This record gives sequence, structure tokens and C-alpha cells, in this order.
Amino acid sequence: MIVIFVDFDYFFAQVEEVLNPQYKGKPLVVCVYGAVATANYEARKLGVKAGMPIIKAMQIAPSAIYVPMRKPIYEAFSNRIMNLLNKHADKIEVASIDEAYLDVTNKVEGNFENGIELARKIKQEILEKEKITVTVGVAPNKILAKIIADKSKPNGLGVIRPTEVQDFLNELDIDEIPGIGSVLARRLNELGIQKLRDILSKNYNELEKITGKAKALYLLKLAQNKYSEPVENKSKIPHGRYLTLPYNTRDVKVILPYLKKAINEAYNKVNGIPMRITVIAIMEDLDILSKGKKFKHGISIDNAYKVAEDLLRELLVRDKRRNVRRIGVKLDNIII
DNA sequence: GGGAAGCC
DNA sequence: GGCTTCCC
Repeated sequence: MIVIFVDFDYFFAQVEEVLNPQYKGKPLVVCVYGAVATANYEARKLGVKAGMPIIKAMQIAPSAIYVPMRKPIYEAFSNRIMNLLNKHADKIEVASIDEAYLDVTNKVEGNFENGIELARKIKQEILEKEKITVTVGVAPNKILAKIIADKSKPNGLGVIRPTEVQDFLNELDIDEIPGIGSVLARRLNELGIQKLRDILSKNYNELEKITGKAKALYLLKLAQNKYSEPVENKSKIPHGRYLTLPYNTRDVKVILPYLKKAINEAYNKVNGIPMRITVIAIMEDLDILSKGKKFKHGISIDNAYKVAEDLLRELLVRDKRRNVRRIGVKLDNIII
């Protein structure tokens, strides 16, 4: 398997800089309501990092611009670029607006050197046609392609050939294993294991008592290099809309038209078929009821109306007391 | 099943 | 926020 993984570099801020060239070179930070969304690198070198209150941002980065978040344009860019990547790939799994996994194995016919050259070609094209720069990792499975991409930011072309895999898998701190953030890392680092391969010479059972059977297994077959969940033709990008009701009703014969309109425009922002539908509702006190059903086969818009109606009715059966103010729908797990 | 708690 | 695992 040859997996080329593409992650867009500080995306939002860069869509900005492309749109406003006079942002390029001076700190530019993007906001969500207020807190930091993305942030370019001239702004990074000053202590500006995602999720922090704009407060700290300004106090440590005063020469910085501060724009609001225009998501629709970013989604425009990510859409154009995903379509770029869809042409050089045999299979593509869209993980987010930011990132894609391409199985390009038949495209370079099993030849890793040709895969690397292809990644080069991809970068060149993305930057030529949309002035955007990406950080790429090339590897035999998804996880390593990613680990080497995150290790190759910014504007990088990371690389782990089959020859290198085992070696890499050795020298690899536990905290650099996606799915282990800060606390599990602290525990294992403080309870024995410092690096991935150290997991092998343990008792496994009392590793599950720290992580859970699943994630422990995953850590194994990764330490064993027995990992190869393949690249699926899917988008994990959520698509859905919320609509406010005239008053605070609690009656399906009023909500239904508003839910059916939420669905229609969620089912229109999506190319492909969803495997999950989630009905969401903001109650009187803004309390939110989330409730979704999964479908191994795709869900048609027509059957989506009925399934949603049932999800809703089931929600209102869960509440009985309060009424509904807003109505919402999310469509997930998308086959393409 | 599904609300609650903890970990990305 | 969303995914799991806990726990009723």
C-alpha cells in the first residue's frame, strides 16, 4: 500500500492571506465565537495557538490582524482542492476540510519512488492552481503517513519507505501515537513505557486497564507493524443545518416542516450518501438533545424524512416537559 | 438503551 | 464536540 496523506497548512489563515496578500508576512489570526481558530506562522512565533482566548492572543501578539471566520470560503477552497486530489488517487478518504488520505497504489503501480514523485507533482499543482501550500506525508499505511506529515510541517514532504517502517516504529515516543494525547502519555511514561516498541515487552492485560482493550490492541498491531486499515472512499466531513422555529413549539405538526427543510439543505450540501443521520434540537433553556441513527447502507432523502421524523418524535418522548426552539440535522459518514 | 465521566 | 467505556 502507498498512502499519500495531505494536511493543509494552518488552513483558514492561509485562505485569508491568499485573499488578502497584504496579510502575508505579518501576524494574522482567525477567530470563532471569542477564541482563536487558526493562526499563520508569523503569528505563531509570538505564542499564538489555536483555541486560546483572543485575550491572550492580543496581549502576546498586538501587531497581529484579527479577522472573523468566514467558513463558506474555506469550504470553497477545500472543495476545489479535494477535487484536485481526487484525480491523482485510486481511493480518497476525506478526514476533514484540512486533510485527505489518497491510496495511489495502482497509480504508481506499487512503486514508492514514483509515489514520492507523485506527491511532489501534487504539491506543485495545488500551489500552482490555488496558491495554497500543504504538508504531505508518504508511507505504507495511513497512520504513518500522518505521523510523518505532522513531523514534516510546514510545507513539508515527509517520507517513510517500507525499508524504514520497522525502524521508525522503534524510535517513536508514545506521545506521538495519535489516539494518545497527554494523560495516557503521562501514565505510560510514568508507569513504564516510553516508546512504542516497549509495549511489546509488557503484559498487555494491564495495558488495557489503562487504555481499554481496543486502543491497546491497536497499539499492539501498530507496534507489531500489523496495521493496515485501508483508505476508504469516504468523507468524514459533517454536513447539516439548523433552523429557528417561529415560537417555542413542541408539536411535530409544526416542527416537521422546519425539520424537513433542515434536511433538504443538509442533503444538498452533500455530494454522496450518508450513513448517519443525527437530529439535534435546542430546547427552551437552550438545552440540546442530540439523537442519531446509523445506516450500513446509504439513506435516501425520502427515507431520511421519515427516519428523522421518528428520531424527533423519540426525542420529544425523551423530554415530555420542555418545548423546542431551534431544530437541527447533521449528516455524517459519507460514501463516495 | 442511554446518561454520566474521562480521555483526543 | 465526539468517541468509548463505565454504570444504572
